[PDB]
Amino acid sequence: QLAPPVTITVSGACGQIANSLLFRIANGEMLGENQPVKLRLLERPEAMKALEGVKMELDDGAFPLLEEIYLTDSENDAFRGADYAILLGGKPRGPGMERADVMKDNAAIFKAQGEALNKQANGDVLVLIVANPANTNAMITSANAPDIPPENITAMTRLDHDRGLAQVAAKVGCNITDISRFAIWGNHSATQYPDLSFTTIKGQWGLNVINDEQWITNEFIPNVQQRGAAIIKARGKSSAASAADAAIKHMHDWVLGNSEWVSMAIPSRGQYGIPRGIWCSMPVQCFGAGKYGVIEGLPINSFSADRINASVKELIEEKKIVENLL
Amino acid sequence: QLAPPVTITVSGACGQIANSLLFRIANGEMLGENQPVKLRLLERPEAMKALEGVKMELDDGAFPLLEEIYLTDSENDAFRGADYAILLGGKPRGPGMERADVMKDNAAIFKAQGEALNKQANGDVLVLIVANPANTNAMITSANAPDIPPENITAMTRLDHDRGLAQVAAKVGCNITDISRFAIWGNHSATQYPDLSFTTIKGQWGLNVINDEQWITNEFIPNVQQRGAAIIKARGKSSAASAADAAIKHMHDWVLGNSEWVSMAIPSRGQYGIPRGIWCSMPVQCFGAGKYGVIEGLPINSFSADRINASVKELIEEKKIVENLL
Repeated sequence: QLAPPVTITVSGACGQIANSLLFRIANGEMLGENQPVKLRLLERPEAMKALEGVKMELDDGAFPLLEEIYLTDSENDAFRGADYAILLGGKPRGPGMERADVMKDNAAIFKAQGEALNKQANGDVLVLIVANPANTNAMITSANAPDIPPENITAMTRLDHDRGLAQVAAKVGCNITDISRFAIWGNHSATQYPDLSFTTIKGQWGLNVINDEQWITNEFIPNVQQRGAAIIKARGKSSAASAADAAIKHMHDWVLGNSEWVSMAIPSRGQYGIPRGIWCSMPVQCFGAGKYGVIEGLPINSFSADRINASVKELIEEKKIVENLL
Repeated sequence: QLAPPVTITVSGACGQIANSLLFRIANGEMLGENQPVKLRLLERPEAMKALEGVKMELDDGAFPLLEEIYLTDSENDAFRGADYAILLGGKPRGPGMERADVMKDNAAIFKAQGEALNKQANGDVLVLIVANPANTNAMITSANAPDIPPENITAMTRLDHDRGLAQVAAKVGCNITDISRFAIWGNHSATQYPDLSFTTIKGQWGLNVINDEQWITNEFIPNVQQRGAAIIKARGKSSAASAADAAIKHMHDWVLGNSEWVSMAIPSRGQYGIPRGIWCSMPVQCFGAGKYGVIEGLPINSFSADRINASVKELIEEKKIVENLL
């Protein structure tokens, strides 16, 4: 009854996001209760002693679906035969690191990983970029993997998306499943556009707070853009558990499908006039098996076009900063 | 299609174990995909600002099954209407505290929580004790909860159990599902007895290292007893993620059943001649719906009897130390 195993490479495997992510792959949640998995865990050389501890805890989960745990600091070894890749590792923005230097340092990392992905992974591999700057990191990866269809490399805006649903559910007082047709446009950043223009709350066709453009502009959109900062202020650490959760959902829907709109940062083919060659978050329907399609037919009003353009502006700017490494 | 909601109280809800546990409750893994959940999260007064961050991250999971998140620093408020309680919170060893103080101070915590549970929780509540000293904490909880059936309060040895399963699988090279009839006897401590006396491995009928009593004594048992120290040495932190995993598995099997032997620390009714009035880990079958039964009929050899007696001795000594909280 079990399918043949699939292989998942995860970088940054020693981090806090991996600490939540990996158990929810090994438990069968990400890919399904009948899908055995092999983990290829990649870390920096100096973190290899700690990565052995990660393997120990995963073994100590006694997971029936986990057929193998491979540890390495070699990206070529990591991506061998990979069916799926979740790229958590990158260079974080530290105090007094210039924005362009962080973008370029990460460009070199995702250039190397794109090259390794192209050489070593399976032909149909799906790659998810979590590490920031995600959209640009995804673009750099694809530019350096000419044999991977660009659409099989996406960046995660799913946490923004889910944070938006959570704001709506709290404001309206509904269940999560009552919300339909929500989307994040643009960059995984503070310029993102959380878009309520087409959103519906089940049964609610009349007076509803999500129609209130004053609430949208002054509360909803800024609350979603700054949600990461609020959690840091409350907990003193960044939102590792919800980021891993968003990664799980992104991959699960990508592989198994989801009838609802979800957000993914995807290669722009000019949908809605979005400039080509950038990765940009859009409303998509995931049909499963790695196939998705941008939601078609949406009229974009001028308030939306303004907001989307602000995020497209930042993505173009990011691309120019790393443009000599493509 | 959805069941009526159940309420789960979790103490120590800001800790590292909770950070992994709560998302694997909210996702429907612990209790089933069609069982809505309400979380009542308990912390110390000084951690309430951080606990708001926990709620924020869980909301950002956009979990359809998570109907409510209630936060409090009051044990009376926390356990109101509880159907389930997972007790992670306790007092770690700190300045001025000897081993006896660790037992007595935690007994005082669990005397208070058993009192609150008895008063506030629903009549069929199932209580899982994770905080150390687990067996003794559970015993104190039950002694101070006269209207809760003692079998509805257990202490967690599932992580010891799963660690043994991983040692077998690594040494023998089999799948986790190939292993049957394994159990942990005694205290959740270094005196535990990981018992291979009845274990089977699918397909392996001849020479096999789990028959070798010297390997059991010199490697397997100490590796299982000292596994927590090994993870701390490798990672620099304790094994929060796998302890949360064991708690999910313990509660899941308690409620939904499991055809394999699992280990739980349960009130002794004299099974295998074990003294009454202590909580002691035994091989059990979880039939689901809160009901479990000790595996009956097992012939206990002299090596096993010696080891079990050593852990019973420790449990009795622990009970005498905290006897004034009965």
